[PDB]
Amino acid sequence: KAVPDKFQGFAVSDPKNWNRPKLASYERKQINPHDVVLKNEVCGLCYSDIHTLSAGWQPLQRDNLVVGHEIIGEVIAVGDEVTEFKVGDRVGIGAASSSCRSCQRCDSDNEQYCKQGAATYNSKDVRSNNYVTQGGYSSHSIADEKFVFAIPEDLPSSYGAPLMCAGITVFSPLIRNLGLDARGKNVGIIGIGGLGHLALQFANAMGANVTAFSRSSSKKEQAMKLGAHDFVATGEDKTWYKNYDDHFDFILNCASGIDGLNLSEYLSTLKVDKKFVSVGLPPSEDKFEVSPFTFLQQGASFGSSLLGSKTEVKEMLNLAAKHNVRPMIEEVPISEENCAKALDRCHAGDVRYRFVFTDFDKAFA
Amino acid sequence: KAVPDKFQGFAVSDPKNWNRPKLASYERKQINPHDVVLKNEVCGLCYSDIHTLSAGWQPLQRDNLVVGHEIIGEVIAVGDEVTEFKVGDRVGIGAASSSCRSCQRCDSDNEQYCKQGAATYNSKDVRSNNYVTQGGYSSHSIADEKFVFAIPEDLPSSYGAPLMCAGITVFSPLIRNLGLDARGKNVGIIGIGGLGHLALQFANAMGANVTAFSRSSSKKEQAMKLGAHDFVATGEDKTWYKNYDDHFDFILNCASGIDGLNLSEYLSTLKVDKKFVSVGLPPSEDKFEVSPFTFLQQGASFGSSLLGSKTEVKEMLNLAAKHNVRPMIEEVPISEENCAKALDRCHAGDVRYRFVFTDFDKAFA
Ligand SMILES: NC(=O)C1=CN([C@@H]2O[C@H](COP(=O)(O)OP(=O)(O)OC[C@H]3O[C@@H](n4cnc5c(N)ncnc54)[C@H](OP(=O)(O)O)[C@@H]3O)[C@@H](O)[C@H]2O)C=CC1
Ligand SMILES: [Mg+2]
Ligand SMILES: [Zn+2]
Ligand SMILES: [Zn+2]
Ligand SMILES: [Zn+2]
Repeated sequence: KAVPDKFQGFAVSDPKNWNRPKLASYERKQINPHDVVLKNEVCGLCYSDIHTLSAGWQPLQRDNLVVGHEIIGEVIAVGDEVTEFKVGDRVGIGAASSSCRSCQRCDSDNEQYCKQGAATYNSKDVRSNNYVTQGGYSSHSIADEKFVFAIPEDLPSSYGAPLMCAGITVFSPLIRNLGLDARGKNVGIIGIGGLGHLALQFANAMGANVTAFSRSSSKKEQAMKLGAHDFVATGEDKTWYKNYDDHFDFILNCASGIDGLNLSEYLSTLKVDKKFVSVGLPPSEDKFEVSPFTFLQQGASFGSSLLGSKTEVKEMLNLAAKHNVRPMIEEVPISEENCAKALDRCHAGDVRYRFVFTDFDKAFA
Repeated sequence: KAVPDKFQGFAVSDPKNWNRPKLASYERKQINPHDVVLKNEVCGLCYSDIHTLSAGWQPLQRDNLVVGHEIIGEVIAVGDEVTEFKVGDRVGIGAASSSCRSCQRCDSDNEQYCKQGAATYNSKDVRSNNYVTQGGYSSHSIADEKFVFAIPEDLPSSYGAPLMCAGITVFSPLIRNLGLDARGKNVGIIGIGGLGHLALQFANAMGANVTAFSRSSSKKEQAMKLGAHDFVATGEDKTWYKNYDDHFDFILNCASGIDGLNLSEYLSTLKVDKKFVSVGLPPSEDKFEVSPFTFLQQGASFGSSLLGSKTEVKEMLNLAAKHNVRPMIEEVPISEENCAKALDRCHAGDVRYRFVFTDFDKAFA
């Protein structure tokens, strides 16, 4: 009665039908002693959802897979061991949903890097009898309390939602590599989508000197408004990197692909011993290419970063409220039709800058 | 009259004869205000000498090329603006010999990364009328003051010479990534050869917990003698990484072939947000693919390091003195025959662990 045995969600079984999710009922994950159960209110559309649904990284790990991992909802139940939340709290869930609670990472604000971590969707939870996790395009969500985040009362759910993944995912590497105060440091942000448009704002808020990089200049005016001090359209200014020798303290890639992205040219603009970090994750088949030479010129490193920690989520929300960092969203009532539309438009790149699904009651009640 | 108009060296003009250098005379570089002129005493045999002589990655940039860049010698002359060295001083030269003196990198302990820098051999020196630089298999050497290092009296020349390249090449990434006091830190050193044998000793001297890696156990007893605290034979213990979860603060690849490395195994043993760095690899311009997924689970990074700074060299030498860090060398009177024998063996891996050419007074007029 409090929690139904089955949840409802918009689901896909075949990657050929990645853009045609359909209403499905499915057995819920067990509620473990540290678990929190939400009645979902909103969910953002992350390009990770599309990569997952299209099997561009790996095959779908279950039938009727429900994606979505920028979730805001209300607590309707908690396990007996939950200490951090109570029924009626409005909270958020991002891209990871549980960890082992018994490793050093779990106890030192690296729980998103737990070796036995379970993603919010498409992932086997070994703590829940190998339940393959179900996401947030759904009436309800379950996550371990370490992966459920308090939402400030003044942040409306729709704007709060993309911060649960896009936000924390770009905030984590910026604070880790630049410090909270990034004054004097130059930061490049590649790929001005969901993640990138938030990275511009967060980097600007930290005091950094921000260069926005995009394949074209169509997003220039908005990027400038979002906190970029500098804009480069790499498809138009083909030799841009020649003016940026020894310039960047850090480069953060937020692009969904490898299409217009010459990694060597980016590395050539880093200062000595600085990092290029890709939070962007193209399909598994697609890679960047780059010679030992250009690594050698700079002592530059290439790497990636995954999500962020709960400590970091709290810091990020504080900073966001402080400097008015908010995602630019387009709200869409959840439905088979609207999810199809929104997935297709997101794939087409037609969005400024994040779709957020809303009005869950009309769908699931 | 102080400096001879011509120097003598064992030189090659055809990469087909990479391993059979012949005595030859050549006009010296002009002596610039910050230049230092050495009468050479010893020169270590570095593997990059074989890379260069064989032209495997870059063609010979002059006729009668003289390689060798692990030089110890005695100052016979200085340009009018030198202040740090006086005639009679016993000094050393590594793999870079000059830099622009007018960029941030030169200004800030990164002169080895100067964009207009000149290698100790086979490099056009834009400051010296495009003279193609000549190395230390020779009677004399000329280098810029910032690339000439004072040798402490307690360091014999033959033992000091490999510190000028191998030593700094491995010490720089250690100090840059572990800090100079690396107590409590775990470091992995891959490839126990010319470079790795010094890397073990430096890492141990800095206070680190050192794991030595090689394909077989053949170098294990030696690695243990050189400062390794434990050893992994990756061809014998194929699942070794299972016992090193979340272990390493840094991993340094000491010229082990990246193709022959299973990078993913090493990366899976790093702590969060750490680096796998490679040194001593040929500066090939051939591309190779990189994927963010390779690094994602650890927030890891991959990159390179090139030589090191004079500041770092000074620290390295003090450390070597305090802790008795010293290469294991096989001394070889310089001659055509001995150069051939040593080049052949060094190419083979058949040296324990560095050849040092000696007795220059008998070879040279
Ligand atoms: N590391 C992590 O933990 C997380 C990673 N991600 C990943 O981050 C990436 C971005 O996600 P999100 O911001 O939602 O995606 P969006 O589609 O919202 O934005 C992606 C941006 O990439 C650029 N782009 C689009 N197609 C290509 C292509 N073929 N090649 C290169 N660039 C392209 C566009 O920027 P422009 O028009 O400026 O060129 C676009 O705005 C995805 O790969 C996603 O899987 C997401 C969440 C977390
Ligand atoms: Mg003077
Ligand atoms: Zn993801
Ligand atoms: Zn854990
Ligand atoms: Zn310079």
